[PDB]
Amino acid sequence: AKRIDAALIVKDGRVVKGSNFENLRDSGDPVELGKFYSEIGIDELSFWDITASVEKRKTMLELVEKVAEQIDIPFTVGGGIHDFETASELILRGADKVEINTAAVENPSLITQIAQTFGSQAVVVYIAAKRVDGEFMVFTYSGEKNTGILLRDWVVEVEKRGAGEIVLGSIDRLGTKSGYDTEMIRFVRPLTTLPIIAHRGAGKMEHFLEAFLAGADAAKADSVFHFREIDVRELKEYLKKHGVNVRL
Repeated sequence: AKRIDAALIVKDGRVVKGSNFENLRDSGDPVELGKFYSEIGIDELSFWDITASVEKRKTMLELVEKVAEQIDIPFTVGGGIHDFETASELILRGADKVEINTAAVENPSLITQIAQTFGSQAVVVYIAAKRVDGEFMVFTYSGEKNTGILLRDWVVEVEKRGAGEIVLGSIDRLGTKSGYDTEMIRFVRPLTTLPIIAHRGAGKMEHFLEAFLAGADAAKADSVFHFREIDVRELKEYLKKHGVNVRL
């Protein structure tokens, strides 16, 4: 089964810019939004925390505790997870998976440490990549640092260190609603046996179809769902109609 993920960008315990589901008590409540999503056909949730501390560590730990109590589908936490101890805390508190990016590049052993303790399934490595002069290049630090590492090298190393899946984010699709980067998905597919999660570019139902054709095991989106540009049920019906094996 191909998987549909909703990403919720979270700040001080709030969904950043809320949602359009007026049927909910509190549309900026991420635990109520995530729960609603799990009931309408979202397969997995991501929470990305952008709390500019010093309340971050605690806001995140409270979020997952609260999410873990209410929601019956898999979830990931990310947003500033920089070391083993931070990952350990979040998982021991009820996160199923942790998402790491920059920390993973500056310490590929961190992947292995999380995987050796909690299982590979608990390690999501977000790979943010961009076209640089003919090459797919890996960028760190909210896409600000050109690491010099080739996408093809990093993917192999990510699997080799024991990551359970890869969120493949196209910096070239940041803020666009014109499609997922299917060329980047097709580039990576033969290189890894891990699940590939497409992120950045979604604007319409057809885009999801394209990403799965390209070899994505999952497709993640955010505001497109939160602002009701795409209905999750309509999406899954559309995908199923066209030969995609989604849990309806």
